[PDB]
This record gives sequence, structure tokens and C-alpha cells, in this order.
Amino acid sequence: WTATSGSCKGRCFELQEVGPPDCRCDNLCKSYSSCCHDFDELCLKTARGWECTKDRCGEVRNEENACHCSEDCLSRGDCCTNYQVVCKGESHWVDDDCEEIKVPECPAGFVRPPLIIFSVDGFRASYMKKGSKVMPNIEKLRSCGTHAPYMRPVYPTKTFPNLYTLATGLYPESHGIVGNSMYDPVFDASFHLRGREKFNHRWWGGQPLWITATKQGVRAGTFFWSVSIPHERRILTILQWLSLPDNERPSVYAFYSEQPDFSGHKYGPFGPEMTNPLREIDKTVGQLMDGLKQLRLHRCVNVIFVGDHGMEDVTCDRTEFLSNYLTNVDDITLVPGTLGRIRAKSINNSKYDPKTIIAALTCKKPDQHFKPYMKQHLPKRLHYANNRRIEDIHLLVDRRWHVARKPLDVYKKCFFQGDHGFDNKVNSMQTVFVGYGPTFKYRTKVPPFENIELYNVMCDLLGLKPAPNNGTHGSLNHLLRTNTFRPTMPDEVSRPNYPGIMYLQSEFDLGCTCDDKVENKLEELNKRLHTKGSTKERHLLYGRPAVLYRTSYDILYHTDFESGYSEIFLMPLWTSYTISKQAEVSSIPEHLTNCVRPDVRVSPGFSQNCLAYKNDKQMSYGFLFPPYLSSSPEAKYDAFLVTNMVPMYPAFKRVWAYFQRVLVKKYASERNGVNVISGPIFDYNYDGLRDTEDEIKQYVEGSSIPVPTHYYSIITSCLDFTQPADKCDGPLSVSSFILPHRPDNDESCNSSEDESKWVEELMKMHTARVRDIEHLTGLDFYRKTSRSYSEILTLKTYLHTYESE
Ligand SMILES: *[C@@H]1O[C@H](CO)[C@@H](O[C@@H]2O[C@H](CO)[C@@H](O[C@@H]3O[C@H](CO[C@H]4O[C@H](CO)[C@@H](O)[C@H](O[C@H]5O[C@H](CO)[C@@H](O)[C@H](O)[C@@H]5O[C@H]5O[C@H](CO)[C@@H](O)[C@H](O)[C@@H]5O)[C@@H]4O)[C@@H](O)[C@H](O[C@H]4O[C@H](CO)[C@@H](O)[C@H](O)[C@@H]4O[C@H]4O[C@H](CO)[C@@H](O)[C@H](O)[C@@H]4O)[C@@H]3O)[C@H](O)[C@H]2NC(C)=O)[C@H](O)[C@H]1NC(C)=O
Ligand SMILES: NS(=O)(=O)CCCC(=O)N1CCN(c2ccc3ncn(CC(=O)NCc4ccc(Cl)c(Cl)c4)c(=O)c3c2)CC1
Ligand SMILES: [Ca+2]
Ligand SMILES: [Ca+2]
Ligand code: NA
Ligand code: NA
Ligand SMILES: [Zn+2]
Repeated sequence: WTATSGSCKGRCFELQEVGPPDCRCDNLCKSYSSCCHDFDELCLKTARGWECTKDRCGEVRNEENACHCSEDCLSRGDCCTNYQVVCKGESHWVDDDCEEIKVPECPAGFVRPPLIIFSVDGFRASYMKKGSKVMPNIEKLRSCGTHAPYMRPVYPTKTFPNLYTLATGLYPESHGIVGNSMYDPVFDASFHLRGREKFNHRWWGGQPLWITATKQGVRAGTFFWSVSIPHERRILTILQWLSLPDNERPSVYAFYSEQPDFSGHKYGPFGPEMTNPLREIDKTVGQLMDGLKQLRLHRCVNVIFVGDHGMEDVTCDRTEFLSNYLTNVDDITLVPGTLGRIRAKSINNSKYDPKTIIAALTCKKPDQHFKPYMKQHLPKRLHYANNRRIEDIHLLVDRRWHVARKPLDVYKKCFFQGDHGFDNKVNSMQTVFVGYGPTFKYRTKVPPFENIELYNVMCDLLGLKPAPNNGTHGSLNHLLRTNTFRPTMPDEVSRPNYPGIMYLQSEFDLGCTCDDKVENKLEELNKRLHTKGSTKERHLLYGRPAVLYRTSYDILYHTDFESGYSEIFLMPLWTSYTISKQAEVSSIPEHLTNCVRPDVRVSPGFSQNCLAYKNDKQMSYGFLFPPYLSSSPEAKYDAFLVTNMVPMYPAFKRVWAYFQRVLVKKYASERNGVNVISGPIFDYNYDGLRDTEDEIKQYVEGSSIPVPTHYYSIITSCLDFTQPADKCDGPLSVSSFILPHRPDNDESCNSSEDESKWVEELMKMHTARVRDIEHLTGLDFYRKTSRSYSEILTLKTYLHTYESE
């Protein structure tokens, strides 16, 4: 109950919300149906529109008008945004030449440059170029400030998950807003875009920027807006707040536009109807910039122009129906559209079974336009599993398509021609980033980056300490003129042992055999040098990885590769080797096909054993450094050391063997040499973080050998490919992957075909950032390079997406 009988007189757009049952006058009161009786009359004035005209100049103030052109409006802070242009001979901001803002030029009483975040829903990255002729204000921000060619949203590429990620720096699985619609089984409650449940703070985790600011004594209200407040009134309200007295004025402001998303759903991303919404958003930016220029703030404020996601062509005819696959379609609840989430309709139905649902949805139709996954099997780059609100069964829907439960869902709901939500690497889902102001660089283009990084930069812009988040603080330092965050490398926690030869062959009883008993002072000292690290500068190009947790491990050197061998997990944490452009691929010789060799540097008690693999009828093994890439027939023996072996399902070995035999050499040819670091990952609780030993759910039968959930590789070369990977003078180039270690290839519908037709496609889907691997392994890479630490942080956040232009 609201006592709407109170009044908004002197309170319009108050920043402190008042508590029930008292009526409200803040920018959210409409959403709650709680505005005072006179809020429209007092706070939503519209008389005479939003622009000054010649006849209004020097008018006698009339408090009914939406905005003012009287002589007193500048001191009242409530002129129409074009007042100085119409009445005082001034130019529009867009018509002024751009001039570098080398220092903030702020009025007295300003303690720091304010930050204004201007968020545009559904603003596809390519609009910046394709729409540039009709968006002169935005084009001036972009060209004069700092811009990326695109910014990558989080998955799912929906509004609320992305706007809340922008505000918190967190993945949706950690902030909790994991879709526009959600069921939380603990709350037993549902969240929707429409309605009031979403007002309850229990859904919204993390610490959004307005709260971070407020806790540290920087004034900031929430970034939400009631939809019925027109954009022109939102801009005027921002300009009015900026005219508050020093002690009352916020330092951070947010404008939100429901366009171009609204029209894009109706018309498609490039519908001819889309020009007008882009014009209208540009006009709104022009109002803000003109208004700042009136207030002498246009060379003081930092402005961020940022989108939440793009928009793809999607029509009702491109819908897959689960009723065409499942017999039991009435026993499931589907969250539908550009992604699918499936759970049981009734928790009382114990004949519901996810295994049979996944199987009924896997590769059933030749052109199938969605792929089912248990959430833990989704690509790790999506970071979309560790939340009870994310259903165990997920459908990744092809771009341009929808999934629905039954046909009647789609016509008892063609209306729409655009939609979004798909995989966040999809080109149509990319969105925009421009930063303009004293703290941003001048006329600077930066590489594409992810939106999870922006919270830290906004904290830097405001002098705030960010709450713990998923950005990598410092990775966007190259966007900023000043206020950079100079991170230090994390301290290594465990130092390695460097074992020498300490065991005789007969001390091992591993059940392994190798035909290696076939026998020189020149080449004995040489092999001894290799075991002491003489080739290490060739194969470990960027220093050894640092181990950032407590563990027991050994560094093992070899002619062709170096590894960090874990005495706890009985296998390497990492294996590093360089393959030059000139490297030759060879076979595993016949007599060495089943060869595994005890490593006389490592105790039998800390080694794997062949008998475990013989006995585990499900599990085979592979090697981290590939025998195919040995430098000589004699060095090849090192590749069959028990310390280079890792457990692999036979179905996974098809993938791994093709990567090692064919693709590494292909990359070395294309990139002019590559350095490869490969290793296992254990993430049985799917939290994106390294498992401790007591979290391992599966071992090689009858042994303490843990089975990885994934295998990674990080593939590094010189950005200037005229220089070989091992003699690189400048910046680096990287691609990485985190492949799921699965006992079938049900994910790859074409797996019955030769690996050349499906394996690289699998790998591309499971592309990763080095930072993703760092979280999953507790390792810190690139510790010894000639590059600045911020540049290396940017390199660790890079994702190779395999999308075209
Ligand atoms: C992305 O960045 C984020 C932010 O840095 C990373 O997430 C952090 O990761 C930590 C590890 O997973 C996690 O630390 C845990 O915090 C527990 C206290 O949690 C509360 O307090 C914090 C701080 O204010 C708060 O942010 C939390 O918010 C979560 O929960 C609420 C709902 O309750 C949500 O609204 C919110 O969205 C968020 O949910 C997310 O995180 C939780 C886990 O906290 C998930 O369950 C959700 O699905 C969702 O993803 C909380 O309100 C603390 O209790 C933990 O301590 C346990 O483990 C330690 C290890 O040191 C052990 O020593 C302790 O004994 C303890 O164990 C006991 O509890 C166990 C569980 O019941 C039990 O089994 C044992 O037997 C013991 O009794 C732990 O320290 C931190 O909370 C999150 N923060 C956030 C915001 O998500 C994220 O990892 C990054 N991602 C990647 C890929 O890098
Ligand atoms: N973690 S915490 O404890 O600090 C709690 C944080 C959440 C919170 O403060 N509330 C309290 C206020 N609630 C609320 C009330 C009225 C509303 N009226 C309109 N709209 C539409 C809109 O603004 N869309 C654009 C939009 C802009 C920014 C973003 Cl980030 C997002 Cl996602 C969407 C709303 O979303 C809306 C929301 C949400 C929960
Ligand atoms: Ca949106
Ligand atoms: Ca884990
Ligand atoms: Na076996
Ligand atoms: Na298959
Ligand atoms: Zn939308």
C-alpha cells in the first residue's frame, strides 16, 4: 500500500528513495506504481517540447514548461539543451572540431571528472560503421575518443545478464542474473522481465558499481530507469543532477536506451525501419553533449557509450520444436528462444531422466539447428554452469534460429524479425564500446575486449577499489591516458624440485614394457646436458609457469620438452615445447607402439602404472609432448616416459592424436614456429576453478590416477610472423583451447568421418583465453617476457574466435 497523497514538490527525481508507505518521486517510482499523486504534473513536464526556438529566447520563466529559455535557466540548471545554440549564438558540440583533452577542464568544486555511462540496448557493433552517416554525434565520440571495433558480451547475450555484468564485472553464473527469465529452486520463486519479483535484491549478487561507489564515499544512484520516462527527460534529469551543489552532486550517472533493441526485434538488425531509431539515439547523444557544453563540462566528464548485445535475423519459421524429438514433451519445462534450458515439469516425477532427453536430442536430424549439452559440457569460455538457476540441460541454438517446445507456443504466443541470446562469440551478437573524455586516450583504437573488464576501468575512472570480479585488472590499461592500474605479478607459492637420477630400473614394478634395450662419450655428455636443462631456453620461451597454490612438483627437462610434474596428481601440470616452422613430423615406430618407460628421476610411488590402464577397460592413455614431433629417433624415447603419460578415453584420443600429429605442425607452418604448453584440467564441480584432490570424482580403475575433465593447450608465436616464435623481439600472438575430455564424440555429429572433417571444428568451439586456463589450473603463465605486464594481461584475456570480418 502506497499513501500516494504525499507530494513531489521540490523532490522531483530525488536521489534517496523514500520508504513505504510514503510516496516516491525518484526515477523508479513508476516501476513500483508508487509515485506521489502530483509526480506527472511536477516532474514529467512536457509543455512546449524539448527545444528552444528564436521566439522563446529571453522569455519570462514559466515553470510549466518542459525546459527553459529564460535568461535565468543557466543558473537554474534547467535550460533546454539547445538553449545556448539558439539564443546565444553557440555551436552544437558535434559541429566543433575535435581537440585533444589533455587534462580535465572542470568547474570549481568538481573533485574528480564525473563518469556518464550511456547504455544502448541491442546496439550491434557493425552499426558504428553501417550507420555512421546518420549518427554524427556518436561518430564524433568514436573518432575523437577511444574505441574498440567491437566489444564481446557475456553469454547468454540477453539484456539483463549483460547490463548487470557491465555493472559488476561478474559472469552471470556468479552475479545470478543468468537469463531474462529464471527459476531458483531454493527460493522456489521465478524472476521475469515483467513484474515485481525482479525488484527483490535476493536475485542480484555481486556488488554493482553504484554500491561500490557509495561505500567508498563517491555518490551514485542505481542505473535503472522507468520505461515511461521519455529520453529527453532522462537527459534533462542528468543535467539537473550535475548542477547540484558539490556535497549533493553524484559522481556517476547512467542513461539507458531501450533502442535500437526495440525496433530491431520488429524489423531485423538492418531493416530499413532501423535508420530512424539510430538517428533518434544520435540526437539524444547530441542533447547530452550540448547540455554538457552549456554546463562547461564537455571537457571534464568521461562518457562511455556502450551496448549490451547485438541483434541477429530470426523469424518464426526458423524454429526447431522439441515435440519433433521427444515422446515425453509434456514432462519437461523449457525456457525457450535463442537458447534452451530444460528441467522436469514436476519434481514428483521419478521417471524423468536427463540421459534419455539428451540422447533423444543428439544429432537426430541432418540439419539440426541446436545442440544439447549437460551444462558442465558447455565450452568453458561461456562460464555458464555454476549456478542453481542454470538448468542441467542446455541447448545451444544456431544463430538465426529458435527452439520451442511445441508449434502452438509460436503462434499462440510471424511478428518478429530480430533476436539475440546466442553464443557470445557470434559476430551478430557483438556490441559497441567508445570512451571519450580526459581520462580516455585521444583518437585511439583498441582491440576488441570483453564486457566483464569494464567494471574495473569504471572503478579506475572514479578512483574506487573494485569489488572482487572476473575482469583482469590492468588488461584495459591501454584505453586510459591516466589512472592506470599497475598490477604486480602474483607470487609463486610452490617452488619446484629439480630431481636427478635417483632410482634404478628394477625398483619399478609398473607393468610397463618398452623395446628400448638397444645401446658413446660424445653423445652421452650431450644427453646429460639435455636432462639438466641445456635446451630449456628453446622450449620454455616465457619462463616457467608459476604454481599459485601449495603442492609438490618436479621440473623435468628433456631434449624436446620441459614439464612441471605433479607428485600429487601423478602427471604434469604443464608440458612446454617449441616446434619451429622447419620441424618434421614422424611416426611412432612399430617396436615402440606400446612403449612406456619408467622415469628414473621420479619414485615408483609417485608414478602412474600401465597395469591400471590394462585393467580399466574404458580408459586408455596419451602423451602430453607428442612422440610425432620428436627431434631425432633417439630423443623420441623421452616422449614415452611414464611422466609424460596422461589418461585418455579412446574417443578423446582420436581428437588429441589429430591435434598432435597434424594440427601443431600446421600451426608452426602458418605462424612461423609455435611454442605449445599443454596439460590436464580438473573441474568436477564446474566452477571454472582448479579442483583440489578431494574434489576428483573419477580415477583410472583401481588406482590413484585422477581423470582430467579437460585438456588445454596454449599456442604462442610472434605477432610479427616474419620472426620465428623462438626469436621474437616484440608482441606475442596466442590461441588456446580447453577441450572436454569425453568418453564419446556425441558432440561432433560428423565424428564417424575422418578427423580432418570435424576435429578442428570441435577445437574452435572450445577456444579459450589463457586467463580461463589460469583459473582452471592455478598456474600463472608468461612470467618472463620482454613485454610490459599490462600488455601480457591483455594477451592473457585474448580469445581467438574464428569468426570472419
Ligand atoms: C568470478 O569472480 C567471482 C568473485 O570473485 C568469483 O566468485 C567468488 O568465488 C569464491 C569461490 O567459489 C567464493 O568464495 C566463497 O564464498 C562463501 C561466502 O559467500 C558469500 O559471501 C560473498 C562475499 O560477500 C558473496 O559474494 C557470496 O555471493 C554468492 O551467493 C549468493 C547467494 O547465496 C548470490 O546472490 C551471489 O550471486 C553469489 O553466488 C555465486 O557464488 C556462490 C558461492 O559463494 C555459488 O554457490 C553461486 O552458484 C554463484 O556462483 C555469498 O553471499 C564462503 O562461504 C566460501 O567458503 C567455503 O569454502 C572455503 C574455501 O576457502 C572453505 O575453507 C570454507 O570452509 C567454506 O566451506 C564451507 O561451506 C561449504 C559450502 O556450503 C561446505 O561444503 C563446507 O563443508 C564448509 O562448511 C567461499 O569462500 C565467492 O563467494 C564468490 N563470489 C561471488 C560474488 O560469486 C568467481 O570464482 C570468479 N569466476 C572465475 C571463473 O574465476
Ligand atoms: N546487488 S544489490 O543488493 O546491490 C541489488 C541490485 C539490484 C537492485 O538494486 N534492484 C532494485 C531495483 N530493481 C528494479 C526496480 C525498478 C526497475 N524499473 C525499470 N527497470 C528496467 C531497466 O532499468 N532496464 C535497464 C537496466 C539498467 C541497468 C541494469 Cl544493471 C539493468 Cl540489469 C537493466 C528495471 O530493471 C528495474 C529494476 C532491480 C533490483
Ligand atoms: Ca538488451
Ligand atoms: Ca573446480
Ligand atoms: Na584400458
Ligand atoms: Na559423433
Ligand atoms: Zn532484445
